[PDB]
Amino acid sequence: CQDVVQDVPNVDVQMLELYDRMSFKDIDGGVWKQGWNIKYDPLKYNAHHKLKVFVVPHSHNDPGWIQTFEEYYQHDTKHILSNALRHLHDNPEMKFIWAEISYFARFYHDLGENKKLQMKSIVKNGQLEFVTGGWVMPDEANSHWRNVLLQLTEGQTWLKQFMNVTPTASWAIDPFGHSPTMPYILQKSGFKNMLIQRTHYSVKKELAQQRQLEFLWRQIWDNKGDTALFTHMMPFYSYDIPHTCGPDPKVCCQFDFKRMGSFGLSCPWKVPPRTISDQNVAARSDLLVDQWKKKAELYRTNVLLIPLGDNFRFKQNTEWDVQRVNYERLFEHINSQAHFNVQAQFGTLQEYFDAVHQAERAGQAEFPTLSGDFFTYADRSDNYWSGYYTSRPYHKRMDRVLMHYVRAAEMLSAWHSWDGMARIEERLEQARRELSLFQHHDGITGTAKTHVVVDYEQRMQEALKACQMVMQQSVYRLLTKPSIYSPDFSFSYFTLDDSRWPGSGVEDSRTTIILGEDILPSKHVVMHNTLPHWREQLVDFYVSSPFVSVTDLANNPVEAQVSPVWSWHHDTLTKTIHPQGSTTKYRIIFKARVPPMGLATYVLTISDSKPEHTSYASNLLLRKNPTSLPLGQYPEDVKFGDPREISLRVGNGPTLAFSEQGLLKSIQLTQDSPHVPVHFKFLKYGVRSHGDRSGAYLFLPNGPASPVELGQPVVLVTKGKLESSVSVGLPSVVHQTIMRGGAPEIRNLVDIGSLDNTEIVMRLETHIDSGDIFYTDLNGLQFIKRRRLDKLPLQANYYPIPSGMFIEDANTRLTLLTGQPLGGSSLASGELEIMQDRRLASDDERGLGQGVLDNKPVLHIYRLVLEKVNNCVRPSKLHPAGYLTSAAHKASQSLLDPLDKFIFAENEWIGAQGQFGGDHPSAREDLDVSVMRRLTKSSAKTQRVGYVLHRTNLMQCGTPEEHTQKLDVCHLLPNVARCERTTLTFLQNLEHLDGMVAPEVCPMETAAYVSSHSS
Ligand SMILES: *[C@@H]1O[C@@H](CO)[C@@H](O)[C@H](O)[C@H]1NC(C)=O
Ligand SMILES: OC[C@H]1O[C@H](O)[C@@H](O)[C@@H](O)[C@@H]1O
Ligand SMILES: [Zn+2]
Repeated sequence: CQDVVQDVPNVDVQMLELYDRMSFKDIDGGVWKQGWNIKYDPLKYNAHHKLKVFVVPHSHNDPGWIQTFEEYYQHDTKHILSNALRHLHDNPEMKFIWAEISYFARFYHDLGENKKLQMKSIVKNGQLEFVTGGWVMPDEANSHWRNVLLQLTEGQTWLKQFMNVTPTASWAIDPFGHSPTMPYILQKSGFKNMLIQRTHYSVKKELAQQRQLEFLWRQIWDNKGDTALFTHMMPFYSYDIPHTCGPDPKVCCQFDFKRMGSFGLSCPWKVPPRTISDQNVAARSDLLVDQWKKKAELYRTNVLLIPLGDNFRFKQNTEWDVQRVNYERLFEHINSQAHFNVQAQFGTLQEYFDAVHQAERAGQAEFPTLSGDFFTYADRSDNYWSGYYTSRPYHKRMDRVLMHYVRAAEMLSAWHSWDGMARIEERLEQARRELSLFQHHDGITGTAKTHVVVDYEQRMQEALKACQMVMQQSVYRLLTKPSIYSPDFSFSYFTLDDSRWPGSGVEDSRTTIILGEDILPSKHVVMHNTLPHWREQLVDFYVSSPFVSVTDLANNPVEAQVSPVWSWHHDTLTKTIHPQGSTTKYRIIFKARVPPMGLATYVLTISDSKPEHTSYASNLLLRKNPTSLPLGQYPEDVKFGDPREISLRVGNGPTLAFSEQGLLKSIQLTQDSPHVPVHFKFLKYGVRSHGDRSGAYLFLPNGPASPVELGQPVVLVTKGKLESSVSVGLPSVVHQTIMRGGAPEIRNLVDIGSLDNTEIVMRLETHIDSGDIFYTDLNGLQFIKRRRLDKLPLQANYYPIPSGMFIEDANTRLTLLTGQPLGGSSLASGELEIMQDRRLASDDERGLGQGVLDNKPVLHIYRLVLEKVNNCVRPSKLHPAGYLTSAAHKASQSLLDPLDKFIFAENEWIGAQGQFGGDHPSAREDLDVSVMRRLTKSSAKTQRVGYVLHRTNLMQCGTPEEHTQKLDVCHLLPNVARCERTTLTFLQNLEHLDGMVAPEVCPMETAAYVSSHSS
């Protein structure tokens, strides 16, 4: 294994380093507004050294944006693909590249058999070429790496089966900034080349000047370079035709032949395209070749890429003809005029890359190495695209919930082969596709139109239901005596119980377990643990009585705590936000202990009076002017008091102090230790009253945030043996700090209401001496060092927080982990902040044509980890990466992959078993089984099960490692006949494994394995 901590990679371009040196001045560069007047030596190309030009036709198709997926498919995309089929069929020299497999599968599935055969033939012969081949072209900021892999696999699996092809070149022209998570996954999935477009205009200018637009992109911790993927960054402002032939869009627009009038398009530079004829071809070629040669100066080989397309292009018949015919006239003249020393043709992306590497292999060019990311994107001036890190946060949170449900459903059902009647494969495919779709750069980003957002939500809700069905059928099968097991595959044996989605105050969706001495004395519940190690976690259920005790299936008592069910109401009468307690239901909380990748059964039993092993939380309502809060049968009376500072300690854990406003003030790690100042504060950003307005994409604050005026909020304190909390009703936020004896859990019920042109931020203020340094993660995969740059505006210092962020000094670290992607920063030494929601009245001129006014209540969840780090082995000052501690990593897992909870849905579960997976290896804490998926249907003689194994890297801080078992995924299922290492998509075998044993992977590495079994 490479050491990912101690060796700083030597790269030609390191993006943090580059950022620190670059000036970012937005000067008018001339016709190339953000560059300079490119000059070239006309003698550079000659008879023995021509410029080879590849014109690559394309059509950018959004799986939802202004219209829904189905709306665009009917109105645009089906016609684009129908016309691509006809035109490439009829014109053997024409070429086309296709990215979005969601649309292609939809199209192909509907084709008659004759047309399917024509399609396969134009793919086989190289005319139509798939680039990337993911279900979508995903967002790279907010997306979890697990979902990037999911959508990639979904599209490429379809492509393999039906098209007999696996793309090795990637095309990402529209995501708003770019992540190194992409080459990480792609290089581990057989890719050899990738292309990106949306990077900061200053970065384009800088890399162009050094001819560093093509580079070997390696991971920030990769000293050796085996992660490297050849990357082509496009140089200009857009992927559109005007910004792809060369530096001058006034000229380039004249070679978009769709802009002459009849298609209702034109050139904003006031010079139209003209039909090419024998009388203008020479002057037209003069102009075009001059653009090409200027573009070529920015790169190192004699092979030039010329994208030809735009959004939903190549729709009409006549469009194909007008582009093709005019370009071919230009090619015939240009190629036959020796003095140009050019050979131009239509090409695909792979053709371009193949030729580039041929040039490379002939000693013609050597490429620079690079590490780092390409956030935060600005396309012009101070217009930084940090708004979409937060936009539509409800759906961002939903993404993470569905992420886990898909994993849990695939894992739980993978243990068995299923009859076709069970419709397991069907339900899983549906869920994978809907989650995959949401990865689109207008999905999770929250940059789609309101009705499109609703469509994504509906699609995700159906996916959730599908996952629930598969999960509960799987639990019933895994925990029932086989000779008793009697499935009705449409029946609900268990209902899922999710405490945090949609969340208390968002939706009353949770069922109460209804017990009574005259109705039902007891209820079986089951916990699932998708993680490959033994796990304890507190779990809660609603019950119709506070007199309930908990046992395991050996009938051993389990210590439990009962608390009231509190809901917060903005009372329009009193104008306060205050809690009401249920008089008919209660929360029972207990510690579940569940095997690695396994299940554990418990029983909740009613009694007449207080059970021996159940305790009751005290409650304290802090408020001037209190009124009574009756709690039905709850055995302990609510106390009242004037607002005051409070202090709480659960277990042996930290002691937390709170202000009289109910907000964290300090954390004391142990009995003796200092009360370390850690203050939560809620603030608000506004919008500019003139100049550019914030929208779904852009964050353009009118200065630093101002404190939310809190008034005298109502604070509710609940104190229990197992769990305590402080909740406070703030304007727009019910803020909750929960304690269970380790790092606190934070929950925000965020309802921005009708507060227009407001962004709500949650800030942490400490005295940690972090200076201008902070760390944020990329796609839940890695943590990257950020440096606050005061030479950049506030919105430029905002970064994606897809899963976590931290600050540290020599001695102390504060880490905030999230259960949802949001935007955030550290705008001053000792601070962390993260945006909660934003409501914007105006459009920000990127095509959406609307503000963001469709906010809905969302339960944000976090863990807050204060640690001493003076004993930790950290990377040197010059290393671009950071690493979590064991505790911070476990905290992230608790948010993203909690125990799943199942309530048995009938009165009696006949043949119930107590446990599943007690013999599963409990693997080292840094290792995860990210994916377990059965890859064959029941009729396959040889069964195959695919596993994705990921190892993170945790800091060595002097905690001795616990004894753990080697995890060999190929022996998790019986009767193994083969173990293969594969690409991460499972589509290519890379290594036949001796002894049928799957090795564990190295820190920061990800491997895939497929075990084969005799049926
Ligand atoms: C898939 O493509 C090829 C491998 O590159 C052929 O070897 C193989 O026959 C093909 N499968 C077909 C054409 O059905
Ligand atoms: O301007 C932002 C915008 O870029 C492109 O035009 C699109 O195709 C969209 O997906 C995206 O939202
Ligand atoms: Zn797009």
